[PDB]
Amino acid sequence: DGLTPLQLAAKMGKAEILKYILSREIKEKRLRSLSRKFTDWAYGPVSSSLYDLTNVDTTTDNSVLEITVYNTNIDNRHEMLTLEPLHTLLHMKWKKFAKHMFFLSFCFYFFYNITLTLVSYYRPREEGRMFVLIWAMCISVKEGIAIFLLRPSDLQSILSDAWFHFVFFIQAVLVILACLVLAMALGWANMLYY
Amino acid sequence: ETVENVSKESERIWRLQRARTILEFEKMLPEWLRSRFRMGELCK
Amino acid sequence: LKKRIFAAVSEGCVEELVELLVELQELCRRRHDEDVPDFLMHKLTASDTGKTCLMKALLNINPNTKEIVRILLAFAEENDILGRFINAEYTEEAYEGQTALNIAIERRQGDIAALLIAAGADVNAHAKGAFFNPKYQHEGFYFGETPLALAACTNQPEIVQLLMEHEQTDITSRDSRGNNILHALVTVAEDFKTQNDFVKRMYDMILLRSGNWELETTRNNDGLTPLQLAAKMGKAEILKYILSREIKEKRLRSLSRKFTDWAYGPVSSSLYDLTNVDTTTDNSVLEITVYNTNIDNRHEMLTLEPLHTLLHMKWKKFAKHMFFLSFCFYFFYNITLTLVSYYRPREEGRMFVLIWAMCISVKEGIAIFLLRPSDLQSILSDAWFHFVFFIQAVLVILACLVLAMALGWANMLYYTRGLHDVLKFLFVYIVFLLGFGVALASLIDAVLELFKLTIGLGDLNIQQNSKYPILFLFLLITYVILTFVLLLNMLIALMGETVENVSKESERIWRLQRARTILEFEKMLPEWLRSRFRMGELCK
Repeated sequence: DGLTPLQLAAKMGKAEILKYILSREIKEKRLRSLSRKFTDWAYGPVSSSLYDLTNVDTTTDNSVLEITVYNTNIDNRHEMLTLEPLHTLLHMKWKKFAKHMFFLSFCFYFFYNITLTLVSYYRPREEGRMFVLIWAMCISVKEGIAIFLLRPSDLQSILSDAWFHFVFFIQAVLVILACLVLAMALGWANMLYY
Repeated sequence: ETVENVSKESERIWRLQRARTILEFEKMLPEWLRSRFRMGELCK
Repeated sequence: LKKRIFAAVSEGCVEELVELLVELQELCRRRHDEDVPDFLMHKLTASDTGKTCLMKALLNINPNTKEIVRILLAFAEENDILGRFINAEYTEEAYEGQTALNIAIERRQGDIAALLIAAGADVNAHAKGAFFNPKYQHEGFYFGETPLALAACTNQPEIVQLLMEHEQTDITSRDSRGNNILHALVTVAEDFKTQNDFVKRMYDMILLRSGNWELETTRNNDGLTPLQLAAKMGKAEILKYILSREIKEKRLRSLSRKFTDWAYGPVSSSLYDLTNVDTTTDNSVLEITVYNTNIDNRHEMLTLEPLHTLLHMKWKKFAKHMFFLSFCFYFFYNITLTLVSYYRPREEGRMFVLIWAMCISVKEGIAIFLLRPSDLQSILSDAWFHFVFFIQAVLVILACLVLAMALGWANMLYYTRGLHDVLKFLFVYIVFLLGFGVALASLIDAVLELFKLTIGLGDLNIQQNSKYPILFLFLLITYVILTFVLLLNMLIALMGETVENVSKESERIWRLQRARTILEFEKMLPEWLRSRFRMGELCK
């Protein structure tokens, strides 16, 4: 299952070698064509480290992109698996990607998601809602099959869990299927987003 | 022992939990979208 | 030859450099259809970048490169090209004119810098580029060329002293965006994290060689005076030395602020002459500390920065002069009028009170333009009166229930001048109450009155409106679940770390918050009102 050393060591959450595998500042000559850290940018008080990395990072074969996200093991990784901050590991992508996509995922859209759920709940027959369920079913479709990654069964300790999985998986089926289950799905998802 | 858990419940766990969920956003785009070519970033 | 020299210089090879010299000698011997001081066939770069001669040894610092750089200059010395090579400057938006100055600045190469000016002191020239005329701080700093300042900017007075010892130094030239060498160290102020006295010695050493006050002669950009420029960014370390400057001995000390010649004795009367400027015309310390607007980890953690004349002088008298009567001699009517105005129903000194209220709305309404603020910034220093009174004047002149909210919000603020942790907490309950309420309370005007977690009304099952039998019975179990986390929510926050914040919430913050607001009183009077001529006050 991807016997590359970058992922194979990260598959089991091997912390000690993970720190050396990424932050590899090889020096001197006749070598250092390998490794990831290689600083030749004049240094100075203004440091511009050239963590060349190379290998593969967040493309095609899984190396560090989702291996840390979906280690699924105990994975007492770097910094007690606190996203393993090692140069390019967390200080690179999260310094920019957090404010690029994830920032608008829960903020630019959930304001309608929360309002629609309240509006949908506050819709009695007295005896953008359609667009909201478009992404909701997509997440149900996406994470519904994303469980097949590795061999997980349910919530595992407090390392990393996907609470959206259970609430939205029953959400889409029950709404299309009285129909009091729309409320429990609404609240359980509502707390998770916050 | 309520004081010990609360002071050590979010801590580093929130940083990994949020980053991993955000890291899944890279799986919803094709190879055309390319950012941060290489070499990492700069420091102090 | 040039490629051979570049390869030898880039790799630090010494013998290969001599081989390139022989090739260069042959080309010069042959008829080149030019003179000796020709273009040299672009020996360093063909109008591409810099890194000329010994500049390669700078970025390739090696034990062999020290002798090679000297040898290259030595060969260039007896070649009638030393001046041209020393004066070589780049022509790129990134590198332009740095020459051996910035090369010897980013790397602590004292001997290379020393021998650079010896062959030619062309490093004294300016520097412009991406890191020589930089921008938002991600590629360089504000050295403004000035190799004497660059060594000082590199926390190297020893190299800085040697350069300043030479003549022709542009110590009187601000250069670049415009700030002199004394103004330069403010850009390299830093904190005590990595330098406790490294930046202090440079400012003292330069002033020591600064015979006159010309060192503190700058008013470029936004008041480039060193008293305000250093205080603009809240540079604590230099702020303590800038004010409490007890210069002694002779042939000096005409500058500085502290100068005690009042017989001393057990009854101290310190003559903190200050001079310069203090609370008049140009902003020096009057409102700079009050409106730093930055993080400004200033003196005493920016606790109004008590440094002799800084706080012990004005606040010892001005607090009881004007601010004492501002909130006491008038607010007794302000509070009474607001209650009276609120207690004025149509049943279907008030005019004078709004005179100052609109004035504050007019005053602080435009006072926001000072620096570049947007809203409340952390807990350093805020103007709560701004929002409450700005809407107060407009809404009252514009039903009219907004007069009450303005009354209460201002009323609390005045007593405050005589909660961030809870602010996060109250949002959590409010967010959760909306979610939990929408889950079942709205599922089965508002009905959020059930949030009386402390006491109040009980449960009485769930019967408020449309109590027909529905699946809300199962939601009551979830209601217990919601109740369970609400109990844990307050328990975790209230009992978690409440003791630490309260013991360190007012502390020094009240001293700076009150003094800054009082310090604004000096801006409401003309130059006729003059107090505390100079010299500070006396001591024990």
